[PDB]
Amino acid sequence: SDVLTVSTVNSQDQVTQKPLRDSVKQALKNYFAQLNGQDVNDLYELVLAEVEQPLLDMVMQYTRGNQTRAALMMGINRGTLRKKLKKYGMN
Amino acid sequence: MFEQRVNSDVLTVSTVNSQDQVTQKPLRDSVKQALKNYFAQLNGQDVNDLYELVLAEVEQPLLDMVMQYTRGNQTRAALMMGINRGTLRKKLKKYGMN
DNA sequence: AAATTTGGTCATTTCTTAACTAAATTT
DNA sequence: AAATTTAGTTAAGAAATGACCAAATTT
Repeated sequence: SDVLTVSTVNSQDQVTQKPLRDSVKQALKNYFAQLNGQDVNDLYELVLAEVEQPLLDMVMQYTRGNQTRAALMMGINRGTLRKKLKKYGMN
Repeated sequence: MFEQRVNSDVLTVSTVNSQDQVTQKPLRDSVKQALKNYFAQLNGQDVNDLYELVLAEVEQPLLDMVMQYTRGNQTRAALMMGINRGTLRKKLKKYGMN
């Protein structure tokens, strides 16, 4: 049912799959703890940068550098994909 | 002075290591693993939406966790997320968060 | 009873897009 | 040498934005 997931180990050394979203939650839950109450700023543009980069990396690995195929595979116009690569200096 | 915290470490999930020692790793890495695993299952099946797919998995939690923080306050949420109040509303409607 | 937030339109921008190139590159 | 990819242009369609406001609410 659930396609984007990550392996997790438990007390009894049983590896078991968990939805990526569950990690994203934890990641923040922690981030908020760290902050006492220091107003947050561009949390979106932060999380994006944190997700886009792994994603771009992987499809530009799975398509072995093929931007034309990479774009197709993600559903975004090639030119957009170029903009993002440029945006993290992945070109 | 203050020690450096690289953007990688600003958002982190905890993991057990080789020596059964708990430690934070960047969120990036969870995202990598999730795709590395997602491809492995794919086996030549073709993909088209992978961005939206990823985005939807990530946005839900963010909206979710921010709205708990601001205790339902949209004006606050959208401000600390750094987006328009109107789009935050749009996204929230999209993910059935009402 | 003030102050804030919600919800909702509206105009301007800014971003994404397909549709086309000619060049470089893979096949 | 033909087919595919790249690195661009364009235009035009879509998404995001701040600025409003009137109502609902929270202080």
